[PDB]
Amino acid sequence: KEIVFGTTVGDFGDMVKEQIQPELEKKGYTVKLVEFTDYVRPNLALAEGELDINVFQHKPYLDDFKKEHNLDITEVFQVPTAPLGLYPGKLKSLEEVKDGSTVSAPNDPSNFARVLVMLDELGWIKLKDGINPLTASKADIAENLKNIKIVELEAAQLPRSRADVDFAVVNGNYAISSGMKLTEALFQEPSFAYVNWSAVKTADKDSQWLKDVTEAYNSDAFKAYAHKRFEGYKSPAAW
Ligand code: MET
Repeated sequence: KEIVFGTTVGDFGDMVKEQIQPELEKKGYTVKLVEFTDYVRPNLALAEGELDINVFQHKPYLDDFKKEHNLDITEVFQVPTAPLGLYPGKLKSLEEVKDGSTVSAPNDPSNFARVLVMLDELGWIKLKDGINPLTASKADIAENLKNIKIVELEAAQLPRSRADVDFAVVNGNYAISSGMKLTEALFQEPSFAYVNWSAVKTADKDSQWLKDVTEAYNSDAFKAYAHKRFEGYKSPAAW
């Protein structure tokens, strides 16, 4: 049986090629990997049938996308994830913020919400009490304490937005594939609500191949591999 994986390019793809694929092949499976540079296509390819499983998103994004596009897909298990971080842009230290400082952020809703929550924790802005952090939007800002100019861009353009803004909040997969290091972040999201999940069409939730893939991502072997290959990543809660 052939298992077709869809992942964003870089780390999640490497997990498959370097570790998961060889493990599944020892069980007779032929594995195919399709890598994407964007966040939009994977879930569509999954629902269409082109992919049997994808690994590139967190639950809030999945939930948002599924609803918006009415797709019968669901999460299965979590994977080691590169954490979200606020990195040095033109300014190199949090201490250097000032009135009007610019901060770049991804512009899709589920990820943008994360930037606002991070700015609230830094005390740069103040979010209204009782709002859903998962859906925080500009309308949820009670006071822009430091008059921060939040610059929004397509998620993939964040690493290089650093040349044009004081600070840049970059998604981990893009930070890593752009030559950035997690240790370079000035502040990292403390939350664990965004550790990424693999997704599949609901129809395959109980399949045998998915059971094999699932244990391949949770064996001691994988855990050892992950510990040395992806230092600094947030681990699946189940671990
Ligand atoms: C498509 S949702 C964003 C996924 C990305 N790997 C992150 O954890 O920030």
